[PDB]
Amino acid sequence: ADRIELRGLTVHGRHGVYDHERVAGQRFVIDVTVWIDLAEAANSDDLADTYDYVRLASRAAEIVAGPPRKLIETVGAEIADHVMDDQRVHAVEVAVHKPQAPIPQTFDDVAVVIRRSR
Amino acid sequence: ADRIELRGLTVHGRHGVYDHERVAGQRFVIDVTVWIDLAEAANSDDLADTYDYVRLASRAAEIVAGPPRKLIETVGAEIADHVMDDQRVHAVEVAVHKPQAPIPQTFDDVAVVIRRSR
Amino acid sequence: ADRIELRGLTVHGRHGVYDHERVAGQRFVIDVTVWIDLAEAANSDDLADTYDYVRLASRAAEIVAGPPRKLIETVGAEIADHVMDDQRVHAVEVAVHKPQAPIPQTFDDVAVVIRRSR
Amino acid sequence: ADRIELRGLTVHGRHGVYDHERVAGQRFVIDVTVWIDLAEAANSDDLADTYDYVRLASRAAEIVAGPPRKLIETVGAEIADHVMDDQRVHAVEVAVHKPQAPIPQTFDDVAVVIRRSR
Amino acid sequence: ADRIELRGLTVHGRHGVYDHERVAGQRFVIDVTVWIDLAEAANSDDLADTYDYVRLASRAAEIVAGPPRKLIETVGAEIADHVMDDQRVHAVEVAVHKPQAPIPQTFDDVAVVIRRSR
Amino acid sequence: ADRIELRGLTVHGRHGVYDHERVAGQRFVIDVTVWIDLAEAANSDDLADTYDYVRLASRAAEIVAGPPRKLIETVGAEIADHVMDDQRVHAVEVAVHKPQAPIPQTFDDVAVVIRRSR
Amino acid sequence: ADRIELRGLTVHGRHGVYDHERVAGQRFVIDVTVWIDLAEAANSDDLADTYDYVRLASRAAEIVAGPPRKLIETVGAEIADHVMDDQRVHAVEVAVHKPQAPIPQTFDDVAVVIRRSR
Amino acid sequence: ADRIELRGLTVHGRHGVYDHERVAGQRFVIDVTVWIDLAEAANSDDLADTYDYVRLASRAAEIVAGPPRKLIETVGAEIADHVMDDQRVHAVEVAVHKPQAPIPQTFDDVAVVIRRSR
Ligand SMILES: Nc1nc2[nH]c(S)nc2c(=O)[nH]1
Ligand SMILES: Nc1nc2[nH]c(S)nc2c(=O)[nH]1
Ligand SMILES: Nc1nc2[nH]c(S)nc2c(=O)[nH]1
Ligand SMILES: Nc1nc2[nH]c(S)nc2c(=O)[nH]1
Ligand SMILES: Nc1nc2[nH]c(S)nc2c(=O)[nH]1
Ligand SMILES: Nc1nc2[nH]c(S)nc2c(=O)[nH]1
Ligand SMILES: Nc1nc2[nH]c(S)nc2c(=O)[nH]1
Ligand SMILES: Nc1nc2[nH]c(S)nc2c(=O)[nH]1
Repeated sequence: ADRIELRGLTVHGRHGVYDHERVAGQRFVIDVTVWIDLAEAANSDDLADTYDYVRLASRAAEIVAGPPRKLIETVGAEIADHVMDDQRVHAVEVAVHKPQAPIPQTFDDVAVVIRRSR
Repeated sequence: ADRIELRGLTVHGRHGVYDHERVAGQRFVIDVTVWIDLAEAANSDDLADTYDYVRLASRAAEIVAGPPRKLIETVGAEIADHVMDDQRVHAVEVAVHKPQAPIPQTFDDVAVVIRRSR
Repeated sequence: ADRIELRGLTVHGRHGVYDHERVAGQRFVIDVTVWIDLAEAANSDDLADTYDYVRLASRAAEIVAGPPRKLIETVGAEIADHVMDDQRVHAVEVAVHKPQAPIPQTFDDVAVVIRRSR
Repeated sequence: ADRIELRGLTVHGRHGVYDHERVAGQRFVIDVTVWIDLAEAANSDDLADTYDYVRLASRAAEIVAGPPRKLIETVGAEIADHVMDDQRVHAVEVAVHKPQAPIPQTFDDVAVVIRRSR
Repeated sequence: ADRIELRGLTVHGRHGVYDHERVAGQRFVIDVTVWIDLAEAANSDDLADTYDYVRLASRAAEIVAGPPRKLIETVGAEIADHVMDDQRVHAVEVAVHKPQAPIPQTFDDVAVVIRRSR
Repeated sequence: ADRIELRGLTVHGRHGVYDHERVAGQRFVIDVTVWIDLAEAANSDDLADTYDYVRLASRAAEIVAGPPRKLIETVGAEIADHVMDDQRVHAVEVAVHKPQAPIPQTFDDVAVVIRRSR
Repeated sequence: ADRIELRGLTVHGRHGVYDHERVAGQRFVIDVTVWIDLAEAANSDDLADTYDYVRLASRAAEIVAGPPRKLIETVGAEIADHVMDDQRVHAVEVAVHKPQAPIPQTFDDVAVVIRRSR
Repeated sequence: ADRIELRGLTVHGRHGVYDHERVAGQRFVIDVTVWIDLAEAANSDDLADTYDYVRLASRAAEIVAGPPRKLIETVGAEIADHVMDDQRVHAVEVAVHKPQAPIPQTFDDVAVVIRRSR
């Protein structure tokens, strides 16, 4: 099927298991992939016939910026829940990246990806 | 099966739902992936036996540069339509990236991917 | 000489010459370089003896997100003028990047750099 | 299902078939992908209900830093073995990258990916 | 199953449909992905029990550097043919990238991927 | 001092010493740096008081896409000479990159930088 | 003049002004530039006649990983002071990057550069 | 002033202090910068009136791939010394990067820069 892909949505947040993570918070990066039939929207060229990526980005960002979760799993589940509330969506993958996570090791990124589908 | 992959085709355009997007326009980036049997072309080493990526790039670019669509969904559908008119193609994915989209949030990219297959 | 370097401060703003740019705004990316003697701060290990990079980032961001200017020159000069209130500062160089500027050509970046010094 | 993705874990090691590789060693880069149901952890927001990426990174790094293997296949199998010892994990992919491998040719990366599943 | 991934193998060549491409030639970039069971090699830690990526890189590079093909399809088929001559290999994908291809448009990369499997 | 920095202007052209380079042409990448007093423009916020970066990009691109030169030195000098018609300009530095230049060695970039000043 | 350039030395540390930063620490990235006459070393091809970049990296890393400082200025000055014990060194410039610094704004990097010279 | 800039010339070599480095060798990356008056070449558009960047790349590569030196200082000085045979050259700066150098710390790059001038 077709898909809408949002990549690199960068939002300051305070999610974290440990107290020290919630004093000042850190950078979070969100990807969203939405599986949805896009044929109708190419016929109508009407935004109402697709899933608006402007609303998706603002909603995703507000969740990330909101009151902190312990787990990024829970942040990703809240974003995925939002996407599936649109009955046209077949499936969604939400990647919550925590690239500044406190890990004593040298690494590029750590993330969870929450998948949902009908 | 085999595939031809065009990546990062960068073309100025004016697509957009909102009037202000069509005054000066913005950068669009296209990826095309074509699924097609390539064994015959390796036997003949004859360009006529494969899907010419030179024609693909020019056709994709002309569509993107053409009169604006409201939706990038519609741009991607027009490119995908072109590819499937070649009876040898099994499937195609066209990614239309709108990395400068007007979104109040900080993000790397937003795109739609239009998939077609036999 | 000693310097403090802030790179890639990313802030949504509405600066621009043309009406179409004030509707939704666009991404701005700020670099600041501050020339300042840092020996005292290294001797004391006291934040008071250096220029706090948090103050540097937060104030520059407030300017960028604030009242729209027509020119990025004007934004850079405001940031630079405020930095030189700190009498310990020898010179400052503010780069205001407008990577999304509406230009019909394909390019990576456009920016102005404002310098001020004692 | 859901997944946890660790990327770019960078650890000095001495793995290698050839003696000269084990005198000083070289840079290794590890990716780990873990397939696991994350719904319960979003309900509880309890780290105990997910696979802790802090422990994963330290365990992966200790293996890579440990006494050398001849093959990076064997390093990847040891990491994958560790992940599957958690009964909640459905599958895992461990990529062991050896980007400095002694190869007379110019190349970006060489890696093995060890996959396991129930 | 498991896989060996070679990425970014960079080799000067002269492949091309058009005469002017074969006077001086251009940069080619090869990726190879090999699907093969790696469990035995982790048990033995014996290079003889896996597919040696040193030989793969040299063989791939020699093909690319060899007498020119008209099509990169044909270069990729020759590399893939080589890999499948090892009876242990389940499948292979060879990506031949021609990032400097003569295309009047602005683009990041163009490539063909030749897939083979048992 | 104050400057305007255009980076990565990307334009197809046919410059080159050898016949084979004039058949299809290749990618050129232009940087321009203009040294100019920007205080007045920041005071007035009037585009007329600075060097318009649109004029900078469009004119440089027209030169690059125009009559082929044998040397990139000649292209850079043309761009630089035209920029110094603006008497407010202290100096200009034009880098003409030829990233795709036919060289048998593997390299990232080759470029010439032309400077002019009062 | 002649110089030795170490870039991107990556070391976990616990420097920072705030208590929350000393709990788990964060990534620090060091650059060192050493101005030194290298003609003798090129004449002799003797490591003793130059500044050994292994000594440069290992000692800088030991400082970064060592007792936590409040300011990165203090870290940079320690590295620089120790480098100038070598009387052959004309000048040294140490950049201490704190890419993960807790700042509420979105930014790429923050760093201080300490310079010392005869 | 005017200059010619070659960046990222990539050549396998066997330079190094330690025996283990001469067995298989490693990647070296060369930059050359040549300060030279380019007005005449832009006037004539004659390759003879400038420094040919093909000669620059091919000769530097031959040195890098040639007899192994213990120090990268020695390699850089050889490249620089040969460049200054051209009496039109004001100065040259050769950077020899050893990105794969055996250092136990994690780092991006290590290099020496050799300068020569009239
Ligand atoms: N999978 C997972 N592991 C974690 N460890 C810590 S601390 N925080 C987390 C987290 O948010 N998710
Ligand atoms: N999916 C989608 N959403 C949009 N929102 C706006 S504005 N424009 C678009 C668009 O072109 N596609
Ligand atoms: N130097 C300069 N030129 C411009 N052209 C436009 S439009 N906007 C600008 C600008 O903000 N600065
Ligand atoms: N597949 C594979 N091939 C190799 N060649 C050498 S040397 N070392 C290796 C290795 O660790 N894995
Ligand atoms: N698919 C494909 N199309 C091409 N066009 C030209 S020219 N050369 C090629 C080629 O090698 N492969
Ligand atoms: N400096 C310089 N050298 C060249 N060699 C060739 S071919 N073309 C050029 C060129 O355009 N400039
Ligand atoms: N210049 C400077 N400013 C800072 N602000 C904080 S918090 N930490 C620092 C620091 O380490 N250096
Ligand atoms: N300056 C410098 N230091 C080194 N240490 C080793 S080992 N090799 C080198 C070298 O080639 N140059």
